[PDB]
Amino acid sequence: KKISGGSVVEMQGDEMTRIIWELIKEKLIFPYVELDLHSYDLGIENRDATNDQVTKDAAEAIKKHNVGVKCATITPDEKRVEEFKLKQMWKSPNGTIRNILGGTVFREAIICKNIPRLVSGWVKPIIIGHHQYRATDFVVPGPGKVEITYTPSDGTQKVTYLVHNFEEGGGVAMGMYNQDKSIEDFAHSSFQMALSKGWPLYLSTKNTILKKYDGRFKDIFQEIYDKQYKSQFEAQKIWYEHRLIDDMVAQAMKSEGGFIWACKNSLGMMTSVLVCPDGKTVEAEAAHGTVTRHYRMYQKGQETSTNPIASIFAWTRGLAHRAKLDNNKELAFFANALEEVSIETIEAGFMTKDLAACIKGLPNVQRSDYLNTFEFMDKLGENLKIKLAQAK
Amino acid sequence: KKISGGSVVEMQGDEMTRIIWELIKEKLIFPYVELDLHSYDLGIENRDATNDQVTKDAAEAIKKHNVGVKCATITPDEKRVEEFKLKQMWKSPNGTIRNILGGTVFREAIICKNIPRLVSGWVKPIIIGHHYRATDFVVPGPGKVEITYTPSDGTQKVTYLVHNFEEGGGVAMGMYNQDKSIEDFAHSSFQMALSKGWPLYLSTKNTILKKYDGRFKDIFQEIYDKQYKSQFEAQKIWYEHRLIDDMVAQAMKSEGGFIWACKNGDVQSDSVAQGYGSLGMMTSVLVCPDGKTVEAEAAHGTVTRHYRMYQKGQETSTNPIASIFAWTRGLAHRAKLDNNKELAFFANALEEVSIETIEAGFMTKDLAACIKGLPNVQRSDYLNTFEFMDKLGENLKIKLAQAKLLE
Ligand SMILES: NC(=O)c1ccc[n+]([C@@H]2O[C@H](COP(=O)([O-])OP(=O)(O)OC[C@H]3O[C@@H](n4cnc5c(N)ncnc54)[C@H](OP(=O)(O)O)[C@@H]3O)[C@@H](O)[C@H]2O)c1
Ligand SMILES: NC(=O)c1ccc[n+]([C@@H]2O[C@H](COP(=O)([O-])OP(=O)(O)OC[C@H]3O[C@@H](n4cnc5c(N)ncnc54)[C@H](OP(=O)(O)O)[C@@H]3O)[C@@H](O)[C@H]2O)c1
Ligand SMILES: N#Cc1ccnc(N2C(=O)CC[C@H]2C(=O)N(c2cncc(F)c2)[C@H](C(=O)NC2CC(F)(F)C2)c2ccccc2Cl)c1
Repeated sequence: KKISGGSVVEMQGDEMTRIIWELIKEKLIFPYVELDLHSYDLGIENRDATNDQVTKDAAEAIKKHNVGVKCATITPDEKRVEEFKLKQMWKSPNGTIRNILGGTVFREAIICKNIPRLVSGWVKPIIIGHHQYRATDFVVPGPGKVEITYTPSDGTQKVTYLVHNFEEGGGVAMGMYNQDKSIEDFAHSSFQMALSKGWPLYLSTKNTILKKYDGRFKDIFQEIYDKQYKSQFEAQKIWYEHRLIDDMVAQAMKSEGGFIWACKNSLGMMTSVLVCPDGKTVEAEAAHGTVTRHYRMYQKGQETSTNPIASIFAWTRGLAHRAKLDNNKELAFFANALEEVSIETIEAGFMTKDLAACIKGLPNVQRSDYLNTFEFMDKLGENLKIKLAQAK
Repeated sequence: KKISGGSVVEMQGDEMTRIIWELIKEKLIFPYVELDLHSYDLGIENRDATNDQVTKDAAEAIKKHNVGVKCATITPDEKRVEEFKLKQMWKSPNGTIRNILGGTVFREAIICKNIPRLVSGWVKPIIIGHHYRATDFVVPGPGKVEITYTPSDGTQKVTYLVHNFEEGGGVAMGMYNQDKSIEDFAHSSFQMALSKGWPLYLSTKNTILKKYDGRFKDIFQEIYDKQYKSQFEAQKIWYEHRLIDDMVAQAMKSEGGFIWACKNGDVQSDSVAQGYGSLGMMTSVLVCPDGKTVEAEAAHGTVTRHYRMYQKGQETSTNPIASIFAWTRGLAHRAKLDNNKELAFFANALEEVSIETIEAGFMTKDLAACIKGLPNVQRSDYLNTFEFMDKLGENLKIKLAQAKLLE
């Protein structure tokens, strides 16, 4: 009798990540959880064959089922169009899914204490959140004034601001905007993420330079905090504070981690989760590529050692949310247990070649210092079997 | 006999940096180089007594003599206005000098093998450059925001819709860039790449901002193909445009040794500036588009905290590296302008002595803290401000004796 997992939208991907993704399901997920699985093949050949229809259907399935877990995919370039003889240079599946779903992206680096970090003092993870893409830019052919005007719907408080009077020559100009609703959705997603993980939240802004534009972000976060989150933040002993981007960077340099950083906006050790405005829909993926170099080694029968942590944490993050929506304690436990096993295995000295190279330096790595992809996956599977057995 | 260094504009500054600036001149520069020195005292008291006229004169002297070396100065605020009983809250000397000369600021680290950096694989520094002007306002309620271009030659006005706020309000802004500022940014970046002998990359988001960022990519490309391609090829270096996301990822896997000209989006640019263990290991060079005018300084402040201890007679341990490198990078540019081989060698030797002294285990407290962690540093792990300067002086004497073997 396995854990009833419920409805999960799964997206298969490309190259080396496609193989590790199958290994994750076969050795870590399917032996313990049964799912009403909505599988979508986002491999480049299948996106080409279906005229990218499979991507739009996967995005539609995440809207309906609320939980998506996605494998890394190829975003075609000129070189990829010739390799697969593609009909078109298809847009990024991540971009297509992101535009259909909307929300805030939270990036979380997975911390293993024996694996070096950018800043050595980082002991707890840092979560970066961000909601520009709709700016109106143009070329200014020569001298003349560029003005930006606001005309209210009634007509009454109309204002015209001089952006610049070009005099010596031309250049470029652009108008940018941010709707209140977008700032409020980002603020709510950030406060909720901070309470879910139990860490303080910091919003970074440049309000000393953009007093009006960034000033509105700061005020909206401060108002939303004082109105509906400070009582829950005080209860869990966490806080919200604004920081100037230059100040925030210096504070992160002297920090030990353990916070959410909201911005106005080893590689296999980071996840990206899209949290939709409805507070119910989530899409989790590994924040890395398809590992082409390792895939070429695999195609030549050579032994590979590819870090699967980010892809495992896409599964655990998705299953953790699926368990929270359904109130499934068994699933919530399984998701947390797989994350613990993944970190415990690496911290105990069992890791892939790339992690061993971070520690020793590539020229110093011996075969005995690491496990190949299959050996690491089997080591995790043995530790997971033990962790789950000692729970029942 | 001393080297004849030629014309240098020097600007004296404030607090701790003023103290070590004098030790550098006394112990490292003056015993070896004779200069036609144009010195301007940018001390806070002198700027107040001259009504900031010294700052404007220093900037005009840099324009005339092409080489400026600046000590850190106090940018006044309310506490400074009280402390010094200032007449006005004088503007930043760097802001006044930058406005007069123009140019792009390049920040470069000083690498030491035994001193940790953001990315361990970095062996050569990464030089990042940046060449307010934005018009932002709140949109209080529903309505239309439009941006308009009215040609001064009387031709038809062009209007672009920014956004129809159908419900509620928000914020909006207008930004601009002149073609001449973009051209100046490209010239300075190409000239900096050629001076250092490293490849140059321009990072934009031209995929999203097709006309705004595309103008940067296109101007850089056209200036490269017309007046820098052969000079770059002749040094085994090149210019390449890169999307900001590709660029931040290449810099994370590279060993350093490249110029990164970024149009901006400076979260990553700040992490590189503050990612070499200490503020004492970073220099900030203003490079003018003429390829002749330069102004170098430490990319840090006057070190007020250390200065208060100095006033009390307490021992201090202030890092002079960035201040030494403002002098050496200034002297290196002076040497290249005059084809002074003797001066070019001296500036090179002084940089190598500084790096070697630290690499041999002799350093200030901030560098010892980078190695052992601040709680674990003990007095015996470092040298005080004077001891380190005396050790650099001793080592410089030894290096110059070894160099006489070339002749
Ligand atoms: N998330 C996405 O769907 C996404 C985002 C961007 C790009 N892409 C696509 O990915 C394709 C291929 O990108 P890429 O080959 O540069 O892949 P990548 O995953 O970004 O990795 C580049 C290199 O870094 C190392 N590495 C990265 N992740 C690793 C991991 N998990 N475990 C071990 N080593 C890892 C490997 O080198 P070593 O052997 O030296 O360790 C690898 O060759 C592109 O065509 C692009 O369109 C996908
Ligand atoms: N370019 C310029 O002229 C410039 C730029 C910035 C600031 N300033 C001015 O400098 C004054 C003081 O500013 P600030 O204290 O905020 O910044 P700062 O002088 O850069 O000092 C901040 C801290 O950084 C460390 N530090 C910086 N340079 C160091 C060095 N050479 N050796 C050792 N440690 C060093 C010290 O850390 P610990 O305290 O931990 O020892 C120091 O207290 C202000 O009046 C400001 O306006 C001038
Ligand atoms: N807006 C915004 C915003 C805010 C914060 N982080 C980002 N980021 C990205 O866009 C991806 C990487 C990441 C980032 O810039 N960094 C970072 C990374 N991990 C964890 C953090 F808390 C930050 C920096 C970083 O990676 N610097 C290196 C890349 C480089 F610029 F070449 C040097 C970095 C490194 C070390 C100390 C502080 C900093 Cl901010 C964007």
